[PDB]
Amino acid sequence: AIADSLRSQANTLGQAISNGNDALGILQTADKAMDEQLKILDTIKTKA
Amino acid sequence: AIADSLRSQANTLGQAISNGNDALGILQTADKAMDEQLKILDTIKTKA
Repeated sequence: AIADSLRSQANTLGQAISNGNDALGILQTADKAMDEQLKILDTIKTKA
Repeated sequence: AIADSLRSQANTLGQAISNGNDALGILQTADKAMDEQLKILDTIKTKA
């Protein structure tokens, strides 16, 4: 029983790592996207 | 955040330099144009 609980928990954590990596990918994409908007706003202010 | 604020300030100042140079050109043009009016007025007084 203990070994089965530990196996279930180990599999759950091995999947949680992948969930975390997916969240990392999404957030990195979002930030690297925001970078260009920052540069564009800088350009707008310079033109003004 | 600070890096972007300072980049915005650097770009704004770099454009302000060009605005100042344009103002300098305009004022120099106006003054060197007034010079001939001064000489003409001198000539008019001499003829009177």
